[PDB]
Amino acid sequence: GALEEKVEQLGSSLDTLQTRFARLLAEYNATQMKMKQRLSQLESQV
Amino acid sequence: GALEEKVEQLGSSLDTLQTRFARLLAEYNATQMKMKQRLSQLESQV
Amino acid sequence: GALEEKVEQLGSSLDTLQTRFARLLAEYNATQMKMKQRLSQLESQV
Repeated sequence: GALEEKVEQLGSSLDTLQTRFARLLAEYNATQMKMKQRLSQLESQV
Repeated sequence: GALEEKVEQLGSSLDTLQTRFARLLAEYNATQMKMKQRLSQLESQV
Repeated sequence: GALEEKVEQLGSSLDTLQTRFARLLAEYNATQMKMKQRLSQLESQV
């Protein structure tokens, strides 16, 4: 019924969010490396 | 009833986190662009 | 029953994600401040 439906909805929503969070964490960690590299380079230059 | 309320609280906590995650994602993507541009302009200036 | 048990599993998963997200958001904000400052120092210096 209504409750079983909402629980199913919540299940699928949480699954989606888990995947999107995993993507963001990984990209954030990856881009952060290159950004720090570029800043460090410029600072050693000036 | 008890279960209905646990499911309510679960839905409301999940909604809050989805909204928070959506904002962080958009901000991350936005600041990545700005910062990369600011870096490019410094790299050329040096 | 199976419904109450799915609800309890979802609650545990969400709580874990909430904590992981709080960790990510906090470090994102902190590193953003620092990156901005570094950029602005570099721009000041040319």
